[PDB]
Amino acid sequence: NYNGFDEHTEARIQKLARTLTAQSMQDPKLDPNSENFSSAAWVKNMAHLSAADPDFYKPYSLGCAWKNLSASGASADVAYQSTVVNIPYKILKSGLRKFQTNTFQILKPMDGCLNPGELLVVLGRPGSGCTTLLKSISSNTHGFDLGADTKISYSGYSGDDIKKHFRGEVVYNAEADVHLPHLTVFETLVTVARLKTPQNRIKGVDRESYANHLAEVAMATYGLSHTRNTKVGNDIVRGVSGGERKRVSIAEVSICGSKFQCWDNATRGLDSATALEFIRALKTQADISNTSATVAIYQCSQDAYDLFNKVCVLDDGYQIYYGPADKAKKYFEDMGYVCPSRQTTADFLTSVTSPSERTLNKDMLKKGIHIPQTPKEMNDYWVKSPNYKELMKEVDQRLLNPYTVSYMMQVKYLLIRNMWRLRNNIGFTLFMILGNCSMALILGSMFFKIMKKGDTSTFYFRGSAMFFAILFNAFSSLLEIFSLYEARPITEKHRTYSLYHPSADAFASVLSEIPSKLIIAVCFNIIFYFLVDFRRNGGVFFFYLLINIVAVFSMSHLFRCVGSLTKTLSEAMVPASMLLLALSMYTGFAIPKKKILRWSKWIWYINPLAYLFESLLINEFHGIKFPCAEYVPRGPAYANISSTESVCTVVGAVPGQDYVLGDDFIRGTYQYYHKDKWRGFGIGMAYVVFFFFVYLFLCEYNGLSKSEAIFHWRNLCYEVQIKAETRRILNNVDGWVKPGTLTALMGASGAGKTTLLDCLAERVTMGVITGDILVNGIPRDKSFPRSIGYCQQQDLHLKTATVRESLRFSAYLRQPAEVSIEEKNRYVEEVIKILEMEKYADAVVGVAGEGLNVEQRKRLTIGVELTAKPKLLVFLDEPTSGLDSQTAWSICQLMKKLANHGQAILCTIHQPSAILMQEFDRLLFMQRGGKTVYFGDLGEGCKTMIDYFESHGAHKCPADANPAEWMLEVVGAAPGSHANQDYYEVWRNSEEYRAVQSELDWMERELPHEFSQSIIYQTKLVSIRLFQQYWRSPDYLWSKFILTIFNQLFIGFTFFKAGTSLQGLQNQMLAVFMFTVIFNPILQQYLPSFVQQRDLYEARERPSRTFSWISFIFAQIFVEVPWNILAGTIAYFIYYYPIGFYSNASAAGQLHERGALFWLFSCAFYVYVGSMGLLVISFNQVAESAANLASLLFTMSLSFCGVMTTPSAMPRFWIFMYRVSPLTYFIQALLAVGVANVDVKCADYELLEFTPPSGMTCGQYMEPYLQLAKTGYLTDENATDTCSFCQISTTNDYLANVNSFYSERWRNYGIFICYIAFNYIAGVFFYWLARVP
Repeated sequence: NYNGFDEHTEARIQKLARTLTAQSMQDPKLDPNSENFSSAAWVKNMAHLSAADPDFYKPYSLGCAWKNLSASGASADVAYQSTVVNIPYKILKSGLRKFQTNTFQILKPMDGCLNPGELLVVLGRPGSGCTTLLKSISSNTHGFDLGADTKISYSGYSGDDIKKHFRGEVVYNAEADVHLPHLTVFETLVTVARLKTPQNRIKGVDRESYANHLAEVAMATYGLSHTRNTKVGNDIVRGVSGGERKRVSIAEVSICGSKFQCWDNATRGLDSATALEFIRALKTQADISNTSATVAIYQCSQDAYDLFNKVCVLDDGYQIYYGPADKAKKYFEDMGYVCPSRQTTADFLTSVTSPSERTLNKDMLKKGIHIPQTPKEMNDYWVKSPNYKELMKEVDQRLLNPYTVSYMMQVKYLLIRNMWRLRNNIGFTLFMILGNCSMALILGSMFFKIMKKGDTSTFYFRGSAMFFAILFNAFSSLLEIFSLYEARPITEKHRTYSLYHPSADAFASVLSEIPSKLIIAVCFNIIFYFLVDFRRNGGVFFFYLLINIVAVFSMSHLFRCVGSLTKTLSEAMVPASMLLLALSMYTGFAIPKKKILRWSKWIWYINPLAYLFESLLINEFHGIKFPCAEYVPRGPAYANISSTESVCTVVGAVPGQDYVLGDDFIRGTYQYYHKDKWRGFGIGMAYVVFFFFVYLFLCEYNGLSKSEAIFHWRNLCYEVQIKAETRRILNNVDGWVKPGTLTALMGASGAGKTTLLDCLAERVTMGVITGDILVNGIPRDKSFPRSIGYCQQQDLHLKTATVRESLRFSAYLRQPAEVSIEEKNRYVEEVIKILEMEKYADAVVGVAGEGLNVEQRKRLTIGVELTAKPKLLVFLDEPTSGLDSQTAWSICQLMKKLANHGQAILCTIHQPSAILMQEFDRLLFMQRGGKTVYFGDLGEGCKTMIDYFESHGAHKCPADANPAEWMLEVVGAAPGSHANQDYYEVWRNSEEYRAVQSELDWMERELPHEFSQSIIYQTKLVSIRLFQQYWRSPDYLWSKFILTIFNQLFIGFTFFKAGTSLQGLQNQMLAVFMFTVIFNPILQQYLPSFVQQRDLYEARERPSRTFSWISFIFAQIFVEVPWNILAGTIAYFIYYYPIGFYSNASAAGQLHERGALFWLFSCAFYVYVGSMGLLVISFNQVAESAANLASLLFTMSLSFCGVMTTPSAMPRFWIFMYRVSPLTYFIQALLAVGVANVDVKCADYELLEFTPPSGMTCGQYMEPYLQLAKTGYLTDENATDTCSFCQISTTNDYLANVNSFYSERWRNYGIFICYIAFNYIAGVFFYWLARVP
């Protein structure tokens, strides 16, 4: 723990400075190695060194003065929920409003002044203008505006000045938690130290040594020298604890040299012991570096108050007082109020602003002197006060009169920072490397057999292999986007400091990743190029590798620009998906350049992958001769042939050749001419450089039912095994609760405050409880956990349901079944009134940022347990934890009211202020380890407990000390307590224990279907809720529908009426191939909803018995399907017709059946997508691991689909996979239903031509072949000089080669339905095994 620059820090700093001086070897008030050295002088001299550079105007120290400060904000107009149907009109009205006044006053006129070195604390209730004031005085005026009369002067330099020249000397920190988790503390501080050394004014020590020493000192001063090698961490990453983490921010901003500061919500979620240390460290900064700071805090302990110089009290956006810290209480007592005996000064100052907690001075009322009682009157009285007449003088007397290190080093140090990040989180990088190695080794094998021959039968596979290689190279980098969004908040923080250019951060992010790219592009490419058996020449292999490197760089730098514009990955999934489809579809292989329609050619002319693939193929085919495989006239009857009487079944063939010159094949099919070898590299570099610079530019510039059971427990014991076998956490605890009483349960950092609720509430999961808990003198049973409420300490609700819906849902599912839905509603009205929330019953629960504020959410969570008509206790857990004083008192009053009505309550409590304590009728206090110390009436003013403890030997209590902490100091439980005896034994022997035991003995003479609803009703209600939750989530549904209506329509139109030529049939097959790649975006969009609702269920709904898991999972299934079916129907309508399938359907006369079945497949595919996305998340904690697994399975299924490589060419092993994947059946059925039963039309360049033998027509020459094989047609039969031949007479002969059939469409449909069903069933089973206890 920390003591505020005690002798230890001085010793450590002297040691470090001695080390610095010794290492430098190549007045005595300053020298490490002399006598009477003083650390403060040394640290202050380093500070001045950092500040007073000869050629910098940076001021020595900044105060602040402000008179008539006035802030107003945009009007709070009415709002409404953004249902899926409302978001269009809402978008329209908002856009019109922005394209083409109404305001409100937030801060009424204020004055003030703050001097170098002082500390200012801005007190006030929530929503009283604290944040607005803090932002105003630091010139961060965004979201509002300052009135014209305002005037601010930072000790000489107007507000506009520091915006132009000294930003960095004025800081604002809404929160001190933003830190990059995976570095160590030293690695977090030393980089900032390096960035800030005045590089031109150090002598006799190298740059790095001075930076290391400055970081070491900056750790030592703020008591962090024991976390030198721990990760800073976050909520989910283990590291330094909360207080230490918040002190890291002060150390960082100390090195950064900010002279003025502001901290808005500084001490969130810090106990009284840690907030004090944080404030003390801030005081040390103000003491040493001569800064000045202002902190706005809630629950300011008296100890933390004594350190502050000045206090600013706010109310309803006014100013009540602003003067020295210790004179505030006297001024407020002279005002007319009286501070109760035990109330702390800060709580007193805050409470006076709340009508209910005040205590007027009766003497003044009796004599008839006006006492202000509303904030306006208080402001008037203050303005009339002499304190203001002094403050105006102290104001007027002040109001009457770029990056340290050059750009290259800003890049260098950030690059090293990124390398450290990688080294501390190396598992993420090895995942990528191993994944790409595995993908290469797998998808290479798939080609391993066919390629060996090298004949003209592998041309299509030589195309597909390049397709896979170029895609899996280009898109292997996108995993780096996560580390961009992770590091954006920290870069935004460091921008506020004049620390480094954002361009520098981006430039370092580009470079730091290069090693991973040039490891993957070597391993993957070597493996793949070896396996697929391309040309062995090294002089072409190196060019292939170069082209892949350029492709990966190009796409990496394009998607960095895409990820820069959008706020978060959730935003980027849609536009990134659309751009990915555009770039991967127009690569020049799915649709060859010859067949691209006019309206989309330009897309091919601006696609870098198109040119790179062109270069790859020109390289791979140019100037190499492939021997033939099969000539078009075949069979024994053709045993005699002249060279000119035969040709190859391939595009570029020439009659009389023993081979085909690959140059001619690429010319014939794709129109790539060998003179275009380097165009691809040239354009690739242009795109890389251009999009890199665009990336940099963008980053630079952008009534209640009574209780009836006297619940009591005796001899209760608790034991666990995890840390050690058979150790005891509750040791013979005993007590009771009587209806109509409010009992509290306090304990130290030791005793199980919580564990004694969970053992009682039957909510523990492990261990053994000994002894008996009794209800009416007989043990609890299976029915118990439905008769007790339990208000979690947290507040977690479905963010789309409104308060009345949240209440009524639980009312329905928890209350007994025999009450009609009419009565439960009047009971919900009872509950709404008794909690006094009738004004906002119809608000949206939302999240903390935009919705119900914390007090309202805690009122709600209590509401949800009353509405279940529990008959036994209503347990709570630390209801006041996290709440400021005023809302804590409000909740305490609510609990007292519920207790008065007749509802028993047993509530844990943590650090309650002295005023709250009186409200709890009883108490149960426990020591380190579950030993009970006290159990009895708390008495009036806590006298009864103080009497007991003082009677048995405890040191007396001060007349104004807080009892709730006094007793914590009486017996252990406090740092350095040293209790004078064991208070467990005194209780064991006391009279009170005898009375309690006698009562329980008399208590044992007092004695004289695990889910309320069925499964069907639970599923009905939960499904209705989940429907309301998809609805009211416009983002999900619309980013689903527009994504589909683009991807499908784009794919449909690019192949608009592809025809029925051989290339046409291949293009239609690929079109059915790109129909499916929409799997991943839709699955990833769907996943978060399930995660949200499952997290709510397993946390709150499961233990409380609200509904059974079966009903939850069936709600998921029964709701996700009706949306996917609609999406599939839309996709069918926009996809089936443009590409021309219906025209094929009419010819065969089967339009109705071939349309209905196609629609059924377009529905089944989306239902399958939903089911697969449910299965993969059934057994995963996180959405991202589920997305990873789903993408991997989809890639594996799609690669072996029999379309990228036909199953004949597949190696022997992988045949099994080609049979078990579902997409093979899907493609076989859909393509067949598309293009079956129609005649083929070979084009002008497809047709094979040659000469017939002399003295016979073409028909007679060819006819025997047209019997040895049973398909093909001749454009002419009476020709004599030459003929033209087309191997395929009907598409039903092409499909058979693709291994699809039109007679097997319904069977494939049946198998696909079977796969959907299996996915759902296995999802349910894996949920039952991986999550249900």
